[PDB]
Amino acid sequence: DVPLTPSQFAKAKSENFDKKVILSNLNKPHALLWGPDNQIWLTERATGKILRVNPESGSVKTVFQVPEIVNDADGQNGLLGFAFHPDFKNNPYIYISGTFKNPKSTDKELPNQTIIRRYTYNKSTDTLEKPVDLLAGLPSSKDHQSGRLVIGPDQKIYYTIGDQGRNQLAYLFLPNQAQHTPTQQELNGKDYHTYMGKVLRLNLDGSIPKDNPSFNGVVSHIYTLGHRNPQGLAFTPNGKLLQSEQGPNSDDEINLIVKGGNYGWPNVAGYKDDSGYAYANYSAAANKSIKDLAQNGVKVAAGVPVTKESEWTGKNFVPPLKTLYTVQDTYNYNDPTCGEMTYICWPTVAPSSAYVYKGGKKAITGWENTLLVPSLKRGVIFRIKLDPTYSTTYDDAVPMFKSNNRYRDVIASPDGNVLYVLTDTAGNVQKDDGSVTNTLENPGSLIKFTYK
Amino acid sequence: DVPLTPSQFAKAKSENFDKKVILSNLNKPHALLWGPDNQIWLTERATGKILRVNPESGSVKTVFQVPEIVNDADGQNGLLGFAFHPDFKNNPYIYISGTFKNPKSTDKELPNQTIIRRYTYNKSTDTLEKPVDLLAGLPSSKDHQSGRLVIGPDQKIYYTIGDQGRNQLAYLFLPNQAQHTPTQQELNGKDYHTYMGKVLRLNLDGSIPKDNPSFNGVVSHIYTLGHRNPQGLAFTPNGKLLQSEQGPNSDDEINLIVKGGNYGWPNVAGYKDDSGYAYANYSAAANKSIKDLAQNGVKVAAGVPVTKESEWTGKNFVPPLKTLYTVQDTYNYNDPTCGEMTYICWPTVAPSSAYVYKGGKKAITGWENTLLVPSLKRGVIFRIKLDPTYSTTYDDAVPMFKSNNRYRDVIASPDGNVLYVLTDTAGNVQKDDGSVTNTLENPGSLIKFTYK
Ligand SMILES: O=C(O)c1cc(C(=O)O)c(-c2[nH]c(C(=O)O)cc2C(=O)O)c(C(=O)O)n1
Ligand SMILES: O=C(O)c1cc(C(=O)O)c(-c2[nH]c(C(=O)O)cc2C(=O)O)c(C(=O)O)n1
Ligand SMILES: [Ca+2]
Ligand SMILES: [Ca+2]
Ligand SMILES: [Ca+2]
Ligand SMILES: [Ca+2]
Ligand SMILES: [Ca+2]
Ligand SMILES: [Ca+2]
Ligand SMILES: [Li+]
Ligand SMILES: [Li+]
Repeated sequence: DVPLTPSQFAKAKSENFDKKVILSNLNKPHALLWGPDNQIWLTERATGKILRVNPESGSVKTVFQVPEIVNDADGQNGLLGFAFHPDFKNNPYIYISGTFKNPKSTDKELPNQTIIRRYTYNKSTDTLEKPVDLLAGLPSSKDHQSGRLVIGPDQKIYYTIGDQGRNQLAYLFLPNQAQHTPTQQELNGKDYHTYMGKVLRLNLDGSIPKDNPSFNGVVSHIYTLGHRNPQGLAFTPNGKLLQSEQGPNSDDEINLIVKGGNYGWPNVAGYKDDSGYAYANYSAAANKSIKDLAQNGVKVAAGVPVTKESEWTGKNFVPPLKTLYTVQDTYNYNDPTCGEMTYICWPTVAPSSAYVYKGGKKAITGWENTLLVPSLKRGVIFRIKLDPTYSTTYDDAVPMFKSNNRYRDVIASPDGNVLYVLTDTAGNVQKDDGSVTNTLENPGSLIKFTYK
Repeated sequence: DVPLTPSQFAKAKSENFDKKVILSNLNKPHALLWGPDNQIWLTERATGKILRVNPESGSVKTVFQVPEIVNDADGQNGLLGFAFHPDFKNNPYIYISGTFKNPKSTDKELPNQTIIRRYTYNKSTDTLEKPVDLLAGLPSSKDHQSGRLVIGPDQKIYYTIGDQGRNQLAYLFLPNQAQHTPTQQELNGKDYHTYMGKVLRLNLDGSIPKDNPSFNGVVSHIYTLGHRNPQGLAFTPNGKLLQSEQGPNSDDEINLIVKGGNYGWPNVAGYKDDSGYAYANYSAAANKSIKDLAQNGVKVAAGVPVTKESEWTGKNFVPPLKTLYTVQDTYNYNDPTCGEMTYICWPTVAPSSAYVYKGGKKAITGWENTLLVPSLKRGVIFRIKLDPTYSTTYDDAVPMFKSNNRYRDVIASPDGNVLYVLTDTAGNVQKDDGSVTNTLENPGSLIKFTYK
């Protein structure tokens, strides 16, 4: 899609909802879920706390704090995945992922791993216990961790794991592994370094499903590959798997996740269109003193090999359902009209989640078959319509709830007339006038929006 | 997708197949089908003949000649749709569409109508009889008739009817009706003027299915709207409906046809990307002497209103699964290489059909879940892989069978190792070196390609 302008974002104020801030100054609140007890459960990524919030009183209880979660103040690591077992009344399990020290690493510079872990909820003591590591030794870094964890209708865990930030910023010269897949020898050794930029599908005990797709002759936990930072993952009522993903300077994506698909990253951003992005592989640069011009690969410094999207030899490439947004090669990624933090005007929205709106007895008019996609950078939540079979999007991503907030997650109440949203505690967001602020209106908040 | 170069088309010679001409004396052969008698049935668009060819021996019989078919030598009209009833042994019906004079028209700029008609096949005399008009008074013109007629798994007729060529060439100043839908009064009066640029879904008697979608508050025969020239329509084994469509100077499309969808034409070519196309509505130019610069709306003469794709207020807009091809605004539609016909270098392929390859006992390796899309202008048949659920394309459209021929239709044998192709009698095609020829290697032929 074509970017919206600052004025188009500014007017999306959702006057048809009442806003009530339930809590603020949460410590990097990250995921929220409607609990089996009809309370709001949310995670604090930085502290590893799992909080249960009564939405009417805002009363909070720290149900559990995941011990030894590792979080860096300037990082996206910490407590990430969070899901309830779908049959919680008979299987009172919570599944998480998080960043933990990796004792198998003596290197003090990539010191952590990601672990997918199950806890058991004890209703008598109202806490979590009996941890079981389901899958350990997963990559970890400060960037592009993703970590959305959902349980599918097939009773498998689906887990997004980002590309770790390779090929940008602090990890510029590390080779991006989104396209790489494990050999059998690596699987035998539990060497999961290729589990970057993937959607994994795991049995509930963490084992590899025998019916997972094959990539390069090997079935692993990988379900799909070629992702950058896939923070959103949600099943539709008819069993399809929708996803949102953050692109680089362009081409955030809404994807339909299909078994064995290749979502193209880093070779392809968005559509395979050679439009506004090319793959500049800094790990293959002539030397490490080269600078990233940060022009999305369209213009690069000498010495970094660039591959057009159309030059990539890909297999099973799956294009996005929708890009937020796609631009042409003439696009100026250094456009100063937004101010001197030019990225704010980049044709992206930084989607942080993806939520399938299920309606209910108070369903919001017109919202059938919608996907809600919060935006960190634009301070909106997008509503994306699909057809009733969830086979295509209809029309464009409609912005809602414009504010100076980095929206991090969204759910709806069972009745469907109330949305609950998390916001980041700190960061930059685009103001109504298009410029950047790091003054967030509701830092680290749980907000409810009630349809009038 | 990004256009292939002439060199990339030239190399797609399919040396792994043996070519044999079965019939070489056909006049404007248009559709071909594998019939319920395991013979190949094909139509001749201008003569109205329906021929049956024995695939083993190549003997051919004219089964029927549809009387009073109207065809213009400079036109795409004539005998178009052609399908068998799916339970032919018990319901020996053939369904056609064709151009016939409209005695309710009293001028000869648009003197004809399209009629969807059923015939009963008489096996004892090997002919068609008992014509029944199922839907008459449909639009007709010389351009963009489409007319693919298939019977879906739901036992309904699906019929593509193009946009009649409005807003280009001889029909430049007629308002394109692809977005227009009938009022209840028009519909009740059998006024089908809005049945342009549509996929229709009809009951087998021509009536309106009670579960057809609604557009603008009216349930009509329209199933989808917003099409330009949808020449290909084919159901997949799991009941999805794939389509190919000719775009203007760009953005031929492979579409997934979803009930009630709006495929965007003429406001949107391909993706809603504002890239390489804009909608210049010549019918809205006050000055009817204005010239069409034929730069895809990106460059226009003074006096024609232009709407960007992103400026359209659309409902239920469904983007294509694949474009052949999309280019940026900097693209030069007058780039020399094709001579006085710079339009053969246009980033399109002119798809003429869409065929779901079903494999079989001798299925071609790697062709699982492919859609075969013949190209008129490039003299290739594209192979487009989809995932096993036919939810997305995988990778790119792979050209095959490069020759100086305008490929008009394709089917495969039941075992899957033979492809049968029709070629146009006349027209332009791109040569290996990228230039244009109107010397076709196999004018008006039925050809078979057998995997080696
Ligand atoms: O403008 C853009 O494209 C853009 C903007 C942001 C933004 O939010 O400011 C981000 C981002 N996402 C997270 C996150 O926690 O998900 C953190 C950051 C960050 O830059 O600090 C990204 C990206 O990571 O791709 N792209
Ligand atoms: O280069 C392009 O875009 C292009 C090329 C052709 C071509 O075949 O040469 C056509 C076309 N299609 C048919 C048909 O029978 O379907 C007839 C013609 C014609 O030009 O006479 C179209 C189009 O009608 O969009 N576009
Ligand atoms: Ca980004
Ligand atoms: Ca992608
Ligand atoms: Ca791209
Ligand atoms: Ca065309
Ligand atoms: Ca379209
Ligand atoms: Ca377009
Ligand atoms: Li590796
Ligand atoms: Li009308």
